[PDB]
Amino acid sequence: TIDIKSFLKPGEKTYTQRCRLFVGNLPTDITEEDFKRLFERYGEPSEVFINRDRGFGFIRLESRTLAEIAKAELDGTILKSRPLRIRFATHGAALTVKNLSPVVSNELLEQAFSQFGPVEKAVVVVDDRGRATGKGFVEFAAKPPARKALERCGDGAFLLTTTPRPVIVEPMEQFDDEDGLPEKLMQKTQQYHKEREQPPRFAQPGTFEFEYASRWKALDEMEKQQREQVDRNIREAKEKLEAEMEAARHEH
Amino acid sequence: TIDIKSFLKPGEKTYTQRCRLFVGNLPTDITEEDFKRLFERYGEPSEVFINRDRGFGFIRLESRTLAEIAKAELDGTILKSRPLRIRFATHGAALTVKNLSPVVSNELLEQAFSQFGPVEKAVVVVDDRGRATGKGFVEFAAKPPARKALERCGDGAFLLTTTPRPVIVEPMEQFDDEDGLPEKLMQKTQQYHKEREQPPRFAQPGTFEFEYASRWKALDEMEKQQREQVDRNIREAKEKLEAEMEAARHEHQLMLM
Repeated sequence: TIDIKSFLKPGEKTYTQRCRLFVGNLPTDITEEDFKRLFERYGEPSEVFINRDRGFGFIRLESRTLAEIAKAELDGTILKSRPLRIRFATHGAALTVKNLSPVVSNELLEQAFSQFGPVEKAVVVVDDRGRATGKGFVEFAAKPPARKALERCGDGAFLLTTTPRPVIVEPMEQFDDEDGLPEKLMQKTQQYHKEREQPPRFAQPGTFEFEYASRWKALDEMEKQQREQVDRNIREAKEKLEAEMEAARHEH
Repeated sequence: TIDIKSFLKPGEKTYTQRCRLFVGNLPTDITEEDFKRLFERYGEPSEVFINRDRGFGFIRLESRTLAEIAKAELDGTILKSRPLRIRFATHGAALTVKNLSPVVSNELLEQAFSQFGPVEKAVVVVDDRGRATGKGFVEFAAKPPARKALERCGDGAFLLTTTPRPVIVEPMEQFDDEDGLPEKLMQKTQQYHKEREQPPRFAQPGTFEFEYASRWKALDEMEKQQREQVDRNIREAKEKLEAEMEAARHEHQLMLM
């Protein structure tokens, strides 16, 4: 048994879109007041929406952790004989930013993206040593500023620094690193059954499997070599352009 | 104010490396009992390590959520006039797995990797549609089983399915999507200052800035074209290998009498 208050993370803004909890399998008689009542224990709600005919509703909570608690506690709970379906409503307004200068901080990224509309969170992604990857993410309070940000940065050249290095803005690709692929959600097809016939094993040298797997390892090596060759060519091209343009900087 | 118990997520293993906290700036007089005492409120710890001379230690809590709570509550707390530094311990035994068949589940990936040693968690990564990406991760309880898995899968061909599609095992690249790049950790060099001179803005068509930024957009387009050319080379090579291996399957089978 334990008590806490304010499960907010340092630097986490309140009532973010990450705290948007979709609610499914609600009774048809559901009122907006009864819907709010269900989540009473998770503090003051926000962005309450209910589709009475469809039996689903959008709610939002103070922090990501309260939304995870509400989901953990309430998912499967029985309301008017039906088990509730509780999940998160996927961040439409999320963006992945690339081609960031190493001097761009979380603060500068937020400052820049705020030109498009209100920013919930902006993060410059760092590696294990704590050095900038050149990638970051920007989450807006609403979808119209994120679309504005996406469209304007795609057509025009958005610069964060003095050097005209344009920022690459793409929608954030949503991936689940928690639930993944459970056996219960996986269909037991005749292909599943044929592929799982042979257990996990090391391919034995000399065998047909080993020969095929050696060829696949060699193909993976060629892919790695070619991809590294592309990374190298991109660097040679950037070094030969910035050596021409800094000279051409004296044309007009 | 709110009450809960067992902040464990569905299918989350207890006391994993994801529950491990690094604790720094501890008093030199710190005893192992006093260290445990500090975290009393977060339930029973499994794993307690303290380096008294260096003023740091490790503690492992039951769930990821309890470790987040302990960190949120205790980071910066004053002990014998010094503020405590509490951070998640970087996972020392996490691996990224690639070239997974679409029929590989979290359970099969765990089952497979457990051959190398105890697995804390194994996840088959899925997209927004809930379809397999072909990528996954495996976190071991300790570094020796992770190294064994890395070495053995690199030299040999580890297969998870009937079809001899080998699994690609690499150390998991550690990236922080929470703290990122704070201004306080960023050095205020001449270059930082020179780069921050001009504010964020749209490059105006016709200008020198726009011409340079258009050339950078064209370089990003060359990267896309080259990477698509690699994808094409790989499809052609895979088609070639498959034909050759159907012929080699017949050869292998016909050798046996």
